[PDB]
Amino acid sequence: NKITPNLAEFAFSLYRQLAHQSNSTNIFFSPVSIATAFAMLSLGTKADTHDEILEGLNFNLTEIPEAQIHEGFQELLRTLNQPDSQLQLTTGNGLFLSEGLKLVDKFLEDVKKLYHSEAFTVNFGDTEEANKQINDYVEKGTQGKIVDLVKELDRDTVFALVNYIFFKGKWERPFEVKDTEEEDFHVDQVTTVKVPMMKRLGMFNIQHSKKLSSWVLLMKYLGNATAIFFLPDEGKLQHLENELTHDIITKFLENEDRRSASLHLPKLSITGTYDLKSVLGQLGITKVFSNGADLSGVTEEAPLKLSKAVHKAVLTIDEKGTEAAGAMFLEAIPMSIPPEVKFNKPFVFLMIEQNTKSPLFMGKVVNPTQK
Ligand SMILES: C[Si](C)(C)CCCS(=O)(=O)O
Repeated sequence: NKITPNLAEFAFSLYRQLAHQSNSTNIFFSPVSIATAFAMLSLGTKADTHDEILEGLNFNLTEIPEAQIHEGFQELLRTLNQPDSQLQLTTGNGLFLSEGLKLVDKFLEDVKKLYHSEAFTVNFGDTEEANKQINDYVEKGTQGKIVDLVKELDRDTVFALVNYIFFKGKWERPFEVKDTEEEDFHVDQVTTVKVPMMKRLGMFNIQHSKKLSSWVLLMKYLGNATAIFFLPDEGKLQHLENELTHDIITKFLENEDRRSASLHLPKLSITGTYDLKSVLGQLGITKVFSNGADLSGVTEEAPLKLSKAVHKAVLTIDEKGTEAAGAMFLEAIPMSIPPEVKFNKPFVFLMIEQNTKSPLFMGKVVNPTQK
């Protein structure tokens, strides 16, 4: 897991930027899917264009050889696409290139073989039809969960990147639907809204952190992933966001102790849609989106730049995530008063791949029913 510390720093860099833009919008994105897509794209770039991308993903190119970077991403893709996988993770990356371009076979080989991604040729001379084919690809890739992703292409587009990911996990220890009820969610210190709130009494991997001034809950999904929820103390949301570090997360993941608690956790259906040209440009990735881009690994003779780049991530959290009966189990609950831990005010969360400890998702809920 040589690249996991880098992915974690990329997740935090990207989160802190998005959190700076607006503090009153839900956030949800996939550090892994974005980083994988641009590590892949770098295989078609050279010199400064190439270095900017990998440096913008938090790789210090004076310290880590590039071979270890791509080997880390490929080993990560190997775990996320295992056939027998209950994790049910739907992600894709689509490269849409002008059909008039003479493409380098090596790049198309690396895209398909090394990164198991998709590259298409489109007539960008028909802007509306190209837009439709881009949206149809995403819509088909998500069986209709993500529709009308790209809303506008500029006439001069010759190369577009769409990165999508949809996740609805199945809890190893699920909630009972009968126990879900409408509860208050404190959007601020004097204001509440009603939201569907799951609840369960059980033995949870839960603790209060003095360092983070937050409750920290870890819940495992069927498959190879764990959700980490951070509930900041009154007035500590910003402190929480500032103090998160990869080392702090690792310590939580290594703790397996469980304690009784009465957990209240909102059902969630949230999405995040980001213009990666804008967002990654704030992290230093600019030349690949500019006329000066060195994409000679993609096409040798003609100029090229990445004109459009979008990420959309969709999250569903509910009681079971499936209609099938799960494996039954019994937890031994002591008779002492369980703490009441209610995720009923803004909180942060992170989903981690158990094998690599990579950050599959990161987000913030400011209002579950915001839209
Ligand atoms: C939490 Si409240 C009802 C004062 C703002 C809701 C606006 S929106 O999310 O519907 O855009």
